Amino acid sequence: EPTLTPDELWLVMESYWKEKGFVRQHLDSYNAFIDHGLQDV
Repeated sequence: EPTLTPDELWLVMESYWKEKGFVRQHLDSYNAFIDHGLQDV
């Protein structure tokens, strides 16, 4: 079978950055500080 191509793998990786953004590390971790950060101190 024509295994995939080097062209269908573009479309899989294209959906990775239009679902979740590029600034993930700041935004996602800070979101947990508002929910579960303040109550534990």
